[PDB]
Amino acid sequence: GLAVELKQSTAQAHEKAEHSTFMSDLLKGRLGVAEFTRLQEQAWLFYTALEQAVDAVRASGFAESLLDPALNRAEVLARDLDKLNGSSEWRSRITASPAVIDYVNRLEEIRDNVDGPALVAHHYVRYLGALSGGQVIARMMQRHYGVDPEALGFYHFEGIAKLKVYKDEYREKLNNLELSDEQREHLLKEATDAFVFNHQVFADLGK
Ligand code: HEM
Repeated sequence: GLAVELKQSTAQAHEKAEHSTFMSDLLKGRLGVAEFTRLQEQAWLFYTALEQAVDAVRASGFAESLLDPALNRAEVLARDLDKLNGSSEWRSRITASPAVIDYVNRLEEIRDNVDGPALVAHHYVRYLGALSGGQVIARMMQRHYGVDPEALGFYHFEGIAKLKVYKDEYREKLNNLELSDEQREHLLKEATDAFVFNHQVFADLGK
């Protein structure tokens, strides 16, 4: 089924994502809140773009029940960044890394083409990933760097009580999606590309 096929086809990329030099250093306590803050800045840029694409696709009527607006991160991230940076100064300073420009450009293409199958792939990669190991990341930013849980709002999905049931139900929605063979292959290819973008984001953050 689709949920299982997405996991297996991106398993080796997810393992490569655990081990990027930036994320590895970040999670082991080698960097700092500054570096976490740079990550979240780039994440605000690509979550903002992804969420426009999600809005487009949901409005078209494709995968509507999967595209839960409580998942939206961009506003919560902006609130986290206001706290991390001390003010709203950041919205006029931050610029997209080249990795992020590529990623945003693909999400904007998916938005404008209202490409349901591609959007779902990216939604899976971003949102199921954040729901799944996000707690791990938040815990380490508190443990290693003393970040206030109030500035880790991205990792709380306010509005979700029972997370484990939410994740199981998300995978059921994936499995229940009406897809032709070309739509399924396009989705799976896209999910692989999503991990490729994310790996280059971390590479640029590392540079
Ligand atoms: C490129 C950055 C990352 C992305 C895009 C990502 C994405 C994902 C996705 C999509 C899943 C769900 C897989 C599935 O169940 O089908 C997942 C699960 C998981 N993630 Fe990540 N992840 C990333 C980084 C990390 C990091 C740095 C860790 C820390 C070790 C981590 C820990 C986990 C764990 C433990 C799971 C549990 C497996 C599962 O629920 O299937 N992830 N991630």
